[PDB]
Amino acid sequence: HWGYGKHNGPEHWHKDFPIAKGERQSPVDIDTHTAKYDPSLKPLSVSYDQATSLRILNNGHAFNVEFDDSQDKAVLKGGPLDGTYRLIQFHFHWGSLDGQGSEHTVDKKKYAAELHLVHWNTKYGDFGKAVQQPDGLAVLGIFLKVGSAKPGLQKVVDVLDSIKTKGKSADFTNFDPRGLLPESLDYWTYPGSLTTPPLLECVTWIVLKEPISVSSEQVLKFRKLNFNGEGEPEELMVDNWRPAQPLKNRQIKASFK
Ligand SMILES: [Zn+2]
Repeated sequence: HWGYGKHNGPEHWHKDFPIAKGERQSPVDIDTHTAKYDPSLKPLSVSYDQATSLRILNNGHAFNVEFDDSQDKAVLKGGPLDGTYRLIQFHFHWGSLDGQGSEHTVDKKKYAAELHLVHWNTKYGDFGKAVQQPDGLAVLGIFLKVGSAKPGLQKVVDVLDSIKTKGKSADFTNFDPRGLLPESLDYWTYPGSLTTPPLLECVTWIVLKEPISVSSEQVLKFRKLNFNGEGEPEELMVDNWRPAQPLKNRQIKASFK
């Protein structure tokens, strides 16, 4: 099945998921000089005060921190978005080395990692229906660079030993995703896709300009996870990123001058 190896990685996905070569695939390179300021975008509204985290799961390609999405508790609105989008999970993509790991790039620069906060449009009732719509999802993407530790990440890092291998989960209640956000909500936005199979073209991407800093020790713990299940040959979960895809007939808009 699909993965991030030589024989099953991004360059192979199109065989099972032909939409991999589609018109609105993600990630993309953000060419900061060609993005255009769009004065009519609104400020984003990230309303995470009532968020209810439930669980953390190693799904074999990343780890997901899952939320209760059965009410409007942690929602994204505004910006480019019409309506209300509920947080369902967040996860990261990261590298084997500090010089790669992000999915989006900025003027071809790769960050050490990228956080994706995944939200679905409440007008479609559930996640599974939302991913079949062109405006079904809103993903907030946040770059990670290595430097100072991110205090609000530490609780995530410290549970990773309990979910080392594929299929393991752990209770993960009372985690506050506000502690993963940078100071500024300045962003770029464009229409795109899921970055993992099935690669559905259902996402309004909102990529923050300001990275967060995490420590070497924090990213090193990400790199101790495994792609494999327990009792299978160990393969470190690193380099779980899809590279930049062609922009095609899209324009990236900026919320800021
Ligand atoms: Zn992702």
